[PDB]
Amino acid sequence: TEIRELERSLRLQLVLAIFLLALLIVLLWLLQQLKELLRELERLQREGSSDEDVRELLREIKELVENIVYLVIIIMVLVLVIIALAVTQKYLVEELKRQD
Amino acid sequence: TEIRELERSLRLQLVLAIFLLALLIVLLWLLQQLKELLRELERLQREGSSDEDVRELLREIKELVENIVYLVIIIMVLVLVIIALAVTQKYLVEELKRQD
Repeated sequence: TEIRELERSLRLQLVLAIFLLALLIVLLWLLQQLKELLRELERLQREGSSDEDVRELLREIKELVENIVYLVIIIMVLVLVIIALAVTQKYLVEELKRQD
Repeated sequence: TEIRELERSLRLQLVLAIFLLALLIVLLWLLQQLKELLRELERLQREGSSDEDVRELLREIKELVENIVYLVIIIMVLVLVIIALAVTQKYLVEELKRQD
């Protein structure tokens, strides 16, 4: 009856899996922000703008990619939390099926 | 005893969660490929290379971001599969706890 524990564990994974999905939607938003800036970067090069104009925009793009990478690493860590909960549940079910 | 089903469902989530983690590692590899190309893009602008040189590289960067986005969408769909398995398991445990 104690293996209550599976429900609680499942309550966590479902909320945390939803948190991943939200983080992935943020990640798409950030990737869509690259599409915008890279199309502007093209336009500056098409226009023949200055090295300062292009460099400024390119510095902004580099920052954005670093933010994207940090978000991705956070997502990977959260996935490892979700994997750890999956393993927990598998073991709980294994010990549960060991009963007559 | 049939709720066998939880173990099988958990077998799927654990393998699929590991597939997410692998996909996220690929996603990092692709984001690291942006860091390389954007640093080269800076160098071309620093050198004062031609519009063709920069445009070529920038076209490659745009393709890469589209590949990154498609991978992310695939990951989101796989997460929704994992969420659907989590919900399945929660319902199985709910019907299981409804016994005396």
